[PDB]
Amino acid sequence: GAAPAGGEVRRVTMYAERLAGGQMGYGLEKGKASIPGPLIELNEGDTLHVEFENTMDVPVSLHVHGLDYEISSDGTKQNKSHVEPGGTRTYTWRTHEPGRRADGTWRAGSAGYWHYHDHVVGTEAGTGGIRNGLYGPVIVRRKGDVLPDATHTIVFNDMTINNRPAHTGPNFEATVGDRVEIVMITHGEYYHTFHMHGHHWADNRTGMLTGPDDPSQVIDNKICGPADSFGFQIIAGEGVGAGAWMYHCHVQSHSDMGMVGLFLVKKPDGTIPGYDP
Amino acid sequence: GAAPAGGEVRRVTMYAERLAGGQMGYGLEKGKASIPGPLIELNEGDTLHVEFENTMDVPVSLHVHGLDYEISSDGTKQNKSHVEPGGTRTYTWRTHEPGRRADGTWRAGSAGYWHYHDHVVGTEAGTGGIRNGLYGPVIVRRKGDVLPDATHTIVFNDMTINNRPAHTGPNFEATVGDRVEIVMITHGEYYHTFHMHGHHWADNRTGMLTGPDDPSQVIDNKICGPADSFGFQIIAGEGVGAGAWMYHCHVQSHSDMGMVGLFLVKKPDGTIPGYDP
Amino acid sequence: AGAAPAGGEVRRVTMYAERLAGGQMGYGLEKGKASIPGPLIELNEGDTLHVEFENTMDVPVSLHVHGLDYEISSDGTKQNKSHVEPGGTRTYTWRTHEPGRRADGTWRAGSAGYWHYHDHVVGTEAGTGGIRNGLYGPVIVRRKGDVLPDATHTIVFNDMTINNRPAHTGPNFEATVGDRVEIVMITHGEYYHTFHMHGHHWADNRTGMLTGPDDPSQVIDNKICGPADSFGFQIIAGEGVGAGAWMYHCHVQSHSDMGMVGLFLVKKPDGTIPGYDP
Ligand SMILES: [Cu+2]
Ligand SMILES: [Cu+2]
Ligand SMILES: [Cu+2]
Ligand SMILES: [Cu+2]
Ligand SMILES: [Cu+2]
Ligand SMILES: [Cu+2]
Ligand SMILES: [Cu+2]
Ligand SMILES: [Cu+2]
Ligand SMILES: [Cu+2]
Ligand SMILES: [Cu+2]
Ligand SMILES: [Cu+2]
Ligand SMILES: [Cu+2]
Repeated sequence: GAAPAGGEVRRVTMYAERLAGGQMGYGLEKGKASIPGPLIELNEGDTLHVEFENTMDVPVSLHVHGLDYEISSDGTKQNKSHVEPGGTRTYTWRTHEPGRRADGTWRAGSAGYWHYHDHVVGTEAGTGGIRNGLYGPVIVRRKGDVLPDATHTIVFNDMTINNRPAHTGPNFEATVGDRVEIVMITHGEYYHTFHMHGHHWADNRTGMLTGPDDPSQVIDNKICGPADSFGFQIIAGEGVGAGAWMYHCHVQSHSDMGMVGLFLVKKPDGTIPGYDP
Repeated sequence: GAAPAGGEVRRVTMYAERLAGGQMGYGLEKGKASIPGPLIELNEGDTLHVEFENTMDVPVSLHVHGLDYEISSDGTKQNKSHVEPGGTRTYTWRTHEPGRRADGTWRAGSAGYWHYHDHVVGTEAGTGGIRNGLYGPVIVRRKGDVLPDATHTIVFNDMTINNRPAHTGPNFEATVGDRVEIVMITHGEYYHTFHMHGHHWADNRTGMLTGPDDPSQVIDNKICGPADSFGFQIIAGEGVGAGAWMYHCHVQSHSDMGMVGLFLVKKPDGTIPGYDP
Repeated sequence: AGAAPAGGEVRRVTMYAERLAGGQMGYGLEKGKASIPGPLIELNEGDTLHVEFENTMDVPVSLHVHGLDYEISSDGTKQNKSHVEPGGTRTYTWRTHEPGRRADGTWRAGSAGYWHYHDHVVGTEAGTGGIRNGLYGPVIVRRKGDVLPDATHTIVFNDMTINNRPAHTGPNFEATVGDRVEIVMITHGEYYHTFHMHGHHWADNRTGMLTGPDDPSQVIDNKICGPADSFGFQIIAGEGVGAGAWMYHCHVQSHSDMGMVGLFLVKKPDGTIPGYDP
């Protein structure tokens, strides 16, 4: 199962809302904001019009990485493209396919693992908004990219995973053989290293080698810093079997302070050998 | 147009000089030192003889990354390849084309985005010299590489850009459609993440995909540490239009403290929409 | 030195965890010969390795590997009850596989790469104390046809140390001009680092050398790394640069200043190293 060629013009509503404990999040439905924000998926060539509403009492913005946007959708104070309290704005994201330019150079397409976040809450860099939870994933697919059975987003935000209390995962479940996609985003002040037990991926656009000629390093550990994003697909349990497979930041004190979760890979009967919570 | 094949013997004079406020810099002519130092450009195969003079009252050196040099041009005190106050020395850098070794393996060429810096001021690692401004860019081009309309060098040195006071850019100007080359160098104590608004590049040698078979990740954000260097070319405003396009370190406190500048992309008439200083 | 053959052998080795002087701990293949870093394990894709492991210490220890195939019983974690109690024995099994085309039409990557093993239970359930103490080592998995080196050297940036050594004590490595030298670079602990070698450069890809004229990988001499990262490469000693005492170091300025530096001593065939004067 593979992504089709893109070129659809899509529309969605998005809201920025306050959540419990001083947090803030994005959502597609009023009153249902989440941290991380909703996953937005596009095929190269698609256009997305985000009909955005700020329900909070502070100005907020939406800034996206990687995609094509004009200055009016930059989402910064510099370009007066933030949204006043209670205000509305349509942010527009475009994407393009790769292709040969007339001068013979190759223009890269938009495809990749990307993300969106606030750029105006607290500081002109969005330090408050990002700390509070205003971030989410974007995936742009190229025609023919393999589609996963499930997608999970892991954000290292300062010393938290997904703004959760320490030592609370999140955990993600799969069955042996599932094609599982991970989107990995980092935000805030610190560098991290992301590691998965029992699984590995290629350090390239899709996380999978294109074939026998792709020299990309195969890895299970990767250094990342604020606003980095990457992603990959794995076959759950491939060559290793079912089990509670931990993922964690590998900076030692970060793991000791709770930047750890479980990739729970189940047998067909739904059980997980050796896992006794 | 495009870079030709190299193989010329080139020469330049270089001086290390004190600048205002305890700073130090390299320059090609006496009294003309700059931070960053002068851009050196070579084609693979070229040899460069750097006729160097230390005009300061403390020893200094010149050490280069990536290029070929004999141990006598290492630029360290350990083999006495530094330059005493008032002294002169010729440092020689060579470069080579790619090609197959007699052992059957492929030898990479010298081409890339590189840099030179001091190795003896303050400590035998050059900590004081680098802090003071003794660093600059070197580009080595491969035959057939596309040539840019302009080149700009951005150095994250500790918590400054190009040793400038916080919140002073620098800014760079272009017109929509210009082919703009960025050289990005990091120095000092801290990791950083370089981000550009409105533009992106391939994480490979040139910043441009070689064609449809290149699997390199396309990015707009990249983690870097002391002495890392990379570069890329972008088409100014491609798919996004004119405007003041922010670049910054994405480590949140670094952006907030002033590691931010503007890529000012003008319409053909010279105006920048939505921008007034 | 030739090229790696196709794998598929079942191999066995004894490994011991032992205390070393000064609160340290290391792995070894023979009792009383533990080292930091631990012994280099080399496998060809398809090989299986049974590590007959014995913990000779008075505290629990484990063995956890990156990159290779292992079942949950060889995870080497307390949460999977695959640690080794004091005085205990356990067989840890690592498997490896070749690349190939899957049933779903996609390409499955092989196990080949520069990997590493380390403790996961000493001090904390992340192995923080064991890693600090020295319980880490390299493991290389080769693909059929990979070029073999004349020598392999392992450089571990563990916190503010290289290979747990006292500051300003190297290590140094020797080669002759033209030798094919393999470096395995591992990082552990709390800090990011940047590894730099004077006079030498490599491709930022699986093997450290470009596969040919179509490989677009960046060529570098400086690389940022963080805890549990591993990479490796092969260089031709002195290629285009000649003999000399070629420094390698972390390029984070305070780290170099505190002594995270060593020497790659490249000699001419007659043994000379121009200008070397320690
Ligand atoms: Cu920004
Ligand atoms: Cu972390
Ligand atoms: Cu692991
Ligand atoms: Cu951003
Ligand atoms: Cu150095
Ligand atoms: Cu920074
Ligand atoms: Cu941005
Ligand atoms: Cu350097
Ligand atoms: Cu672990
Ligand atoms: Cu370091
Ligand atoms: Cu150097
Ligand atoms: Cu690990």
